[PDB]
Amino acid sequence: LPLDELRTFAEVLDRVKAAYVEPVDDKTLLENAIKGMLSNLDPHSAYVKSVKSQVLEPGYAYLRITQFQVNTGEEVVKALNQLRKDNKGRLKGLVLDLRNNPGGVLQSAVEVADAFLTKGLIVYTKGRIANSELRFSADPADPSDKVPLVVLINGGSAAAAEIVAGALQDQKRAILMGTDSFGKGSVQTVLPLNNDRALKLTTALYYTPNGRSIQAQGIVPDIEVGRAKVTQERERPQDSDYQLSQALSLLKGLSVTR
Amino acid sequence: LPLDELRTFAEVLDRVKAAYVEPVDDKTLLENAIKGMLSNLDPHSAYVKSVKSQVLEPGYAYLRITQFQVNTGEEVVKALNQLRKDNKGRLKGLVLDLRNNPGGVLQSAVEVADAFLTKGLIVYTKGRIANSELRFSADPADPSDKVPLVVLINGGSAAAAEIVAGALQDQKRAILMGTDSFGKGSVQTVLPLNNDRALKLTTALYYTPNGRSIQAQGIVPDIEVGRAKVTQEERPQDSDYQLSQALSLLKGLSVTRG
Amino acid sequence: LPLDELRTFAEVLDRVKAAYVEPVDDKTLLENAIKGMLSNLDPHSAYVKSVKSQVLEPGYAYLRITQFQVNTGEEVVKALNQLRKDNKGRLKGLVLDLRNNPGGVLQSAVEVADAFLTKGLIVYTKGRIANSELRFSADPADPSDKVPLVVLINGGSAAAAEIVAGALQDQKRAILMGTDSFGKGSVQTVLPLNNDRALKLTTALYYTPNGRSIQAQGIVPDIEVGRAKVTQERERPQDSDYQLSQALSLLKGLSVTR
Amino acid sequence: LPLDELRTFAEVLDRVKAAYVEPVDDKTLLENAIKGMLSNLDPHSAYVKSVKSQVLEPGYAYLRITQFQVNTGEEVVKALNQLRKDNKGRLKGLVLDLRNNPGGVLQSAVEVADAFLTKGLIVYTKGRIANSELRFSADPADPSDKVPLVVLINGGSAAAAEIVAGALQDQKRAILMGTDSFGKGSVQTVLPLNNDRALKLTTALYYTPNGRSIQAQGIVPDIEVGRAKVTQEERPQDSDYQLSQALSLLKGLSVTRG
Amino acid sequence: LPLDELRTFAEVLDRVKAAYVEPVDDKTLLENAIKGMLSNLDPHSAYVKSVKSQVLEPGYAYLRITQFQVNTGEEVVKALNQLRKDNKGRLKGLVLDLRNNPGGVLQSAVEVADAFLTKGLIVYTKGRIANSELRFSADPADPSDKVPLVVLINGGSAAAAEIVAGALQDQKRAILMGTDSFGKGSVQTVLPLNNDRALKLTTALYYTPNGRSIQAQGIVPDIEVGRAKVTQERERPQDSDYQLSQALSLLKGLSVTR
Amino acid sequence: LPLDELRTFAEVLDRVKAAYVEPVDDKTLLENAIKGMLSNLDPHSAYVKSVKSQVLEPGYAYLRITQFQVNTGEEVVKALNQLRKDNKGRLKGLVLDLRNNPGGVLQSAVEVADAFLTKGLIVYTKGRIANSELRFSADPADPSDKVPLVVLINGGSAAAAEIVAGALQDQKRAILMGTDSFGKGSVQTVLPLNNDRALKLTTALYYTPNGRSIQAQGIVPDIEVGRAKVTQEERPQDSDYQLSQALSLLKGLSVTRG
Repeated sequence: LPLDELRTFAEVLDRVKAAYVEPVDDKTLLENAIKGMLSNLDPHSAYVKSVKSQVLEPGYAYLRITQFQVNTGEEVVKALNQLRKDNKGRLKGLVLDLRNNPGGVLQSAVEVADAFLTKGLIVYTKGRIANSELRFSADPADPSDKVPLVVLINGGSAAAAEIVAGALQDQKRAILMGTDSFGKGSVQTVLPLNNDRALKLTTALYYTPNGRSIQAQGIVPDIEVGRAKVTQERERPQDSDYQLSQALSLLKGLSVTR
Repeated sequence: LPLDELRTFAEVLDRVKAAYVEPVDDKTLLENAIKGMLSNLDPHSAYVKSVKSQVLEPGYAYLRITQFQVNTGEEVVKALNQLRKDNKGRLKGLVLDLRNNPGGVLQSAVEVADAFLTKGLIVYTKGRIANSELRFSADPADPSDKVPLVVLINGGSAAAAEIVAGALQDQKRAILMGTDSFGKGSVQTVLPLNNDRALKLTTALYYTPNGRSIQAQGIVPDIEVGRAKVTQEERPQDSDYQLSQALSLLKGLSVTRG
Repeated sequence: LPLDELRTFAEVLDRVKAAYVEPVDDKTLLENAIKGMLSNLDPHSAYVKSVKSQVLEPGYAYLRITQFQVNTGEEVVKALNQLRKDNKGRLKGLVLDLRNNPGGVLQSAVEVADAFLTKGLIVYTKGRIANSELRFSADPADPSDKVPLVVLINGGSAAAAEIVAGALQDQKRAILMGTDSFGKGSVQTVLPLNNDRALKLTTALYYTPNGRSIQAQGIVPDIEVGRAKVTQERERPQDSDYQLSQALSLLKGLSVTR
Repeated sequence: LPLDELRTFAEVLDRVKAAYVEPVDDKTLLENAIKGMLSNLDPHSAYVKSVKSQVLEPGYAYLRITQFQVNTGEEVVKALNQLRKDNKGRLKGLVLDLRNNPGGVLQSAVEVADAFLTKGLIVYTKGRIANSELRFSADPADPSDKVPLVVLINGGSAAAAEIVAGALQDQKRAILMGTDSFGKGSVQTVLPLNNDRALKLTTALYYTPNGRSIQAQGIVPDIEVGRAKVTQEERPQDSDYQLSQALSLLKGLSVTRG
Repeated sequence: LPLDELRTFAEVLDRVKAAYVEPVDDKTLLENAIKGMLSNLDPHSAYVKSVKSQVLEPGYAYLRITQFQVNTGEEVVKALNQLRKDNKGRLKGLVLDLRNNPGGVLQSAVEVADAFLTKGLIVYTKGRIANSELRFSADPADPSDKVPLVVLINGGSAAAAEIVAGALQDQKRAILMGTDSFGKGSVQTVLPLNNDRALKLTTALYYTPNGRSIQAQGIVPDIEVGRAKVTQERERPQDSDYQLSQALSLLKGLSVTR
Repeated sequence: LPLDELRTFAEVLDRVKAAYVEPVDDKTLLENAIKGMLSNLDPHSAYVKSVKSQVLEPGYAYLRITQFQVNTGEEVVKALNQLRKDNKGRLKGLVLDLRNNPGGVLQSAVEVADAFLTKGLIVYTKGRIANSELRFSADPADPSDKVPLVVLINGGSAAAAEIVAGALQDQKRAILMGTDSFGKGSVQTVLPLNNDRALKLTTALYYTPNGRSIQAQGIVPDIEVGRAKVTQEERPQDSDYQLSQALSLLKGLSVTRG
């Protein structure tokens, strides 16, 4: 309690209480001060099929995560086995479509990452609270069978999708291609107050295994690919999707080289 | 300063100071509380020839108010007399173009309105500061000579333009045509503080003779006419839809009134 | 009988009778002289549902007179009552469509005018014959119930339509809008001759209640409205007809003002 | 002047003088009777290098008559001999372009026709005035050397052009191609009157050797070919449809005639 | 046998036999020398309804020869009688469509020509072999009944079609129109060798009745007509075919003249 | 010269000399036999800065071979070192642009290939002439520093370009991308004759280290990528499809190889 800065604050409040057109009591002024202090501090502070899979070409398959629900992990692993069965053999390449993914259940994201990782860190949260610092490590099981995969990210890829993509990139397990990410990582917790009300505050932030903050740096793809049209000068979705076709061709070339 | 609720405010502030991700000192929190208390209360709170006239048709004339400057009143009356000289007789109809008018000198606004009014109120402000209340009533002289007029108002007509239009409508002196108005009918005074700083606060707001606040209600035209361009298959009504509509209304009103 | 001018005429006739390629007798030359004297004097001299009504909008109705037949008057009055019944109340505005109206029975036109007029003159014919001068006055009954109406006139509006429009305008009962009128008013009578034949001659002309000749001045609308297209910069026939939409909007504005 | 029918005429004139709306004196009525007697009888009654030639193909040549001037005959014969020199031998076919030819000097027309005729009539006029009859017969010399020719006639070919074309057709000397002709085959003489004025009257009209009047029948081509433009996927037949048709007809006629 | 030139040849052959990359024996070198000697000498040397007829307009008929098969002659004569029966009278004009005709049986071509010819030569082959010189004369029977005909030839008109067209043109029996001909006339005979193989050689060439070689000069139409579109400035196939329409109009004009 | 088959050849030649339409002497037949024996055997038989480099992205560089001149080797090594200096460190990927390369100095080709190879064969020629066999093996120095590279080949890449590309592919040193190559892998020597004339004969042909003939097989790229243009919605990969594909393949290969 500074008291002198509180004097300045109360003086401004009294001037407002005196001059404003419509009369205002002390309580509404205090509440507006609180709401604005939170608004000025942090914008987030206050006071259905998940997975679709398909074998797009012989040897090369496509797995899209529309959203991160609770069942999402089991569904991605189910789809992995299903794609292995559809190709009637081991897969030559996989495309993770994580674009247009707002986020969702963090644990489901970590288990989706666990389908591709056998060791190492996945994501960790850092803040100044005791119960904020949280680490997540990969289990020694990956239903992916080390399949080479390229992950697609758009601007509308945020939160859990961004966590998954950053984990897969920092582990050098996947090729990230597409445009940059929404760059938002935060964990708002609701804190209780002695008054009969509570306040929501960002208490910590997500960090990828390397250590880059998702909130600030975002996730930068290893290959930048904007939407574009190719003109030759000589179901099947890649005939209409430029980014998916590019990912498919990159996987094909990687398989040929290897 | 009621210390009992000050306990609640300081406790909320301390909880925020404790929980936020990146540390923030007391000074920035208090400053943001001030800025938000002003911001949450009021969006306005913080811490060229004026008139051009023309006779559109024999008997029907057009008077445009680009802006409200000091010369505006004198120029409006000069233009009124000049238009009476142009038609070589009394006018059958007049159009006040108050569209695209941000406002200007309030006294010039009351002078423009007073050119059309012989009695009654023009505008009055209401607020809680000592010397804010100012009323404006019409003097018993109108250079308009009781000509029937249509006033055109769009969205980009605010402040003094809205005072003039609202006075003309509530006094049942003119017919308002066009779309709705901006609705900026508030006055902001700069108040000084014991600290070497000041705050802008709305201290009063404008009211039309009826009693309707311009700040909220704005001024709603009697006939809604959106902007459009007419193409026949100088004379501005041949190109301006709203002006053509007002002119035709005045002509029909004159014919019926025989 | 000038005799000397007849000498000149007979001399020219004899020269023609002598020199022309194919021989011509005196009779055909005389007949051609007559036909040309009439042709040179006056071009008019020689020798099916009528009414459709509809309530276009709540309060505002539309009455078109395709042509002036004998039943036309009773049909317009029938339609007046029918439109009053359709609106389930008194009418706010009416549009008389008299454009594309060649004319027809004069008495039917005068009775159509009588549906809107309670007193005063309607039309009068003037000529130099005893039985040519004819006056027509309004009866004290108007099924219109003083409804404000706008009358539409095109270039193809002539004869009885022009009489109706001129009567309604000079009585200051209707608003005439659209383009100018065919400007034709005449009354050709057939006159008998001692020879077994007759000649048709314009014997008199129509005059509106004011006294303007319809044949020369035509009928000038109070508001000139050519065909045009409006472009917004933000059954139901007026959505396709520009003149009808303009008349509707003028009636709406007049109702709002009144 | 048969006074008995003059009674009928004067009585009709007096009835008209009595009945017409605006009064008219006897003089204007008599003058209009004169003007109409002439007008109703006859529409014509009231009160640059000439030739260009070219050899289109080896053996086939083209001769155009822009107008009929005095030099026209000499120039046509000069062009005939010159075209024989151009082909270095007798011609297989010739095209007379008489299209877009208003007419001109009649004697030049008979000279142009006489360049193709060795015997028979060319043109003769019939009328009822003393010295009108003029006949034109061919002399036993033709510089054309009996070359088969097609003559082209359009609507804008009148008077002397039609005389030439009709002579060539009725003498079975040429094949006419194109559309129909104007049909202006009448001569107007100015006749003087005892009054200081005169009248234009058609005094005779032209007749082709067959006996058909040019004024009414015109000249109808043996082959109807409308105007058109051909575009291949100088040589004017490559651009002119009618000329190309005439040229191809001449070529085929030459091949068959072997 | 020059022996010295054979020495030069054998010396070049031995140099080739020694230096070439892949080893080659004497036999393949000799065979390649033979094949190239023939290739360098002459490109041709080495080592289904036929007829469709229709009466296109009253009096004017169309006969197309798709190809020259054995039955072709009887079929053209059958079609001649059929067209005479269809028109219900003698024919005014006929169009032979020989364009897009590769050729075929020579005898069938000569009999097709015999349907239009009553005397004279048709085609004769000239070469330096005893049994090569061959003449073909017309029989005194023509089922055409002397009908005037125009023959159409394109660039893709060769061999027997070209023979027919040349015969009809040189006899001055038909009008050839269209573009030039493939210009190919040859008769390759297979000659036997003492070795168990044979060689095909052009042994003679075709000549039209005039004597022009078909192989070199080709067949030049009397009227050149490329594909084009006509634009008026005022089943039935000729409405779509320019060349056929031109041939039809030429036949019509020829009939009118005759 | 085996006279027994010479009998067959001379007999065939005499039969041709006898049967052909136009007479031909023995000399022209023998000359054509020579020209065809060479022509039927072999189509080739009868009787500017070289390198430009650029670093496309941090770590990834581009080296283009316009042509194979003498300076080419020195310039390629200079550019390699310069690109290492440009990236300020070892390169992650390199692109050899061998497209649109006709060939050039063979020794420069072996020098360009030797800049990437440390051991093994580069190219060897096989033929039947005494001094044709020339082999080229790599020296144990490679200025490339084992950088992974993709080589681009199109159809217009022949001769030395194909030698370089084939060496790089068969040594499993580079990944070939693009379309197939020209396939011109043959050497022509001019051989002199006892007559004052000479013959061009292919004396040997090129072979890649695997043993595949370049003349027939050409060089088939490991990844087929046709030419195309990309348009985003200097940096040449932003405009070149094949180069962009190679760059993205190199980037993905680098990420996987971590």
